[PDB]
Amino acid sequence: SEIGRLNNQSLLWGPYRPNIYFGTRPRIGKSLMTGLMWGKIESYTDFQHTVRYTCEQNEGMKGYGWDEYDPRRGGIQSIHDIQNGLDITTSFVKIPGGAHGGSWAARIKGTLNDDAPKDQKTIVVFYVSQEGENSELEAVPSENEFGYEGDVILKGRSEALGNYKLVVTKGKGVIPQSDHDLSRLRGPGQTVVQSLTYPDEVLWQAKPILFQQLKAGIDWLVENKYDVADPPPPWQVYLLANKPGSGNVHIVQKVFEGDFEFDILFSSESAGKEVTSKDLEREVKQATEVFGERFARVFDLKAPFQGDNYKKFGKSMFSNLIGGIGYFYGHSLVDRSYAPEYDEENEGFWEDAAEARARHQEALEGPYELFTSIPSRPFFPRGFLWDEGFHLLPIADWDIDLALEIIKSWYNLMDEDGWIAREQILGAEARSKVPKEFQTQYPHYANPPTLFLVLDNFVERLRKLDETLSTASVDNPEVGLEYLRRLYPLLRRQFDWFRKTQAGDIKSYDREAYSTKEAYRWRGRTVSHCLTSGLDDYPRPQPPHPGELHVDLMSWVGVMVKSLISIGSLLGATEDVEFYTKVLDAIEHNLDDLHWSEKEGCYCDATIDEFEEHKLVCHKGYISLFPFLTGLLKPDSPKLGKLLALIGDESELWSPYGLRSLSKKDEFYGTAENYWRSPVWININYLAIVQLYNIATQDGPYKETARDLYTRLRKNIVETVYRNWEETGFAWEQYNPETGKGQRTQHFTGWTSLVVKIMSGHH
Ligand SMILES: OC[C@@H]1[C@@H](O)[C@H](O)[C@@H](O)CN1CCCCCCNc1cc(-c2cccnn2)cc(C2CC2)c1
Repeated sequence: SEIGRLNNQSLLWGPYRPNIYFGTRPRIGKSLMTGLMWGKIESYTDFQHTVRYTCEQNEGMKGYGWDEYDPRRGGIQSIHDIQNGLDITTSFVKIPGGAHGGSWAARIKGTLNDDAPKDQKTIVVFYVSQEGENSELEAVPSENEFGYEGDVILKGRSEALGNYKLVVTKGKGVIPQSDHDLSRLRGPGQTVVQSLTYPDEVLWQAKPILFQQLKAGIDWLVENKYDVADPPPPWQVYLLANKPGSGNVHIVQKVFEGDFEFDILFSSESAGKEVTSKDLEREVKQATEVFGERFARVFDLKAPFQGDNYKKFGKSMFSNLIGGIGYFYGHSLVDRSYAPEYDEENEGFWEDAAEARARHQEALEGPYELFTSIPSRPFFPRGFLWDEGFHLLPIADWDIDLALEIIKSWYNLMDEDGWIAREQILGAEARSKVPKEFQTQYPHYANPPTLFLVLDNFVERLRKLDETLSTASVDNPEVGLEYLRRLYPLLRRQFDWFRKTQAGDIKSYDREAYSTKEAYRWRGRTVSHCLTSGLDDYPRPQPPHPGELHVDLMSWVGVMVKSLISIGSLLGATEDVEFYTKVLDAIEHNLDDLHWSEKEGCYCDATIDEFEEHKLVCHKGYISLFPFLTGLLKPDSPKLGKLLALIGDESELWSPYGLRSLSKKDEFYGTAENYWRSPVWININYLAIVQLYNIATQDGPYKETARDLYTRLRKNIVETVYRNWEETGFAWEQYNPETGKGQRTQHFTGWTSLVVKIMSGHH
């Protein structure tokens, strides 16, 4: 409880809006939020096209991301904007104190690059909103006639934050001056503030709100006879009339000519004295020092990646992953019809389920909150369930208490049945980035339970103030156990939910196997896809069939039982632990009985024939390796040995750039959208690397084969992601096994960041 409050207080504030370039919000649904906008202005019509706010990635943006980051302390982001001729730095720092989650400060620095006109005009906006019924926020008016010569102070209060002040400092840089007539009514040019109110639920719509203000300014020009015969300069046409006051929205606008910088200082009143700029500079310097010392300990890169080039790389991949952390809040779109069509018990079920979907019974429910890292700032900045399992593996190394918060956050979404939606789209802001057709979540749709892998890591660590807090759940064995005590029932709920909702059919067919009980089938497959497995278009039995069994799914259930054995034990859930043991033992047998192909030398999914018999359907690739990847096979297993041969075999899976998702010998290799049908994916390569190492560091017949494969695969995977990063500045979603090129999505940090841990080794 004491550790709990110290964690809460520690993690409350951050730049938890990874969907925008730079903004802040605390981990409270309805509260104070800030966000940055900037754009060059060269004409009367360009600013609407140049202005930056929500993250994107196109030819106008060289790249962006976190150089250093730690959600407890803060960090530094670099933004390389080609369109706007600007290299921007955003430094953010947290200053503990008081009773309301502390203070914070940020510095916004813009440096024109060599290509930009030295006299560029850049509009900068700091947009501040506050949601809540009994809360207040007011801009203190300036002394000067038409705007502010120096600092802008907002005073506010709420129940969550108590009293606070938020200051936007004068900053440094040339502020352009207009000789136009308009300057008699609008000033020659200066910082301005508009203070406004809108219904709370739209405050997130910062760009439209700003533009509506800009447009009203222009309408006033037109009305008041400022015209094309003699027009004010663009930057002055686009500078709002100063109108500070009280409201739930405050727009702070500046125009700078040339290079600029300014500070934002949030001062919690319950803390000591207020935050100054000199405080900002010191806390930033200190944060870097600490970041440096922790990285070197937690991620000590081993040969042959000990060099500085690899260090910078690891720092980038890590900082982007942990820097993705957001806080999301709002309603989600869910079909709670539980239409019987979703049971998928008939042949041709996909058409039935489509019919049900076409009823559109989904409705908004919640609100929910989620504190999570994310795969992709520009393209999908939101929680994905099996992704988060991988994200937290390096995060847990860094700060186990952080990882546990995020696990806890995820589990608090689970409904009464044991279901967590695979994709968390929370609130109208998150929804804006997502077509309607893809918002709806389905209570029968699972996703791999990869969060158990993180739990497994914590368990091993448990058995063997920002520095202290990071590791309080391991350094106090009782803290750890209580966490496990409270989560355990939800883990069990999820286990049972898998076995209720994703059950395969043994008893109803000509099917023999050691267990009558253990068989699984992912719900939600279409003719070409199986989105729930995580391996979108990996080839599965055709056509899809209520008789299908999926070897990956059963392996995940294996992962789950094993975790439950260890957690069950620690809590002395004797009766539970006996039941799990029997489940484990049956999965071990049934994987062989239902999924092993002796003819093919690997595991395979299964269906039933035109003639009602169990047929194996083998497509050599990631799926085929699943019992090995999930840690389920004995190190002396002949089956394992056969998979090692498949893994190392260049004509099948082994490319110079890592393991191919699908074999070059498979008929579906490089077909269709070719998503999981040949490319190299880091998440699955990471599981391979870890399992190879496990076998390499243990007595057995495959020790030396495993050592060789581990050595090379680690090399191949790290070097592929490193070369791509070096060339392009990006982590990529997947890598081309023929060319080694990164392809699909950039800014995928994202499980590609697992490469930090691969380099650091010592599993
Ligand atoms: O990592 C999560 C999952 C994993 O769980 C799965 O295992 C894995 O199979 C797929 N990934 C990703 C699945 C995300 C589906 C939604 C993406 N929609 C989207 C794509 C792009 C885009 C632009 C350019 C190039 N390509 N794409 C742009 C937008 C826009 C805001 C405008 C949205």
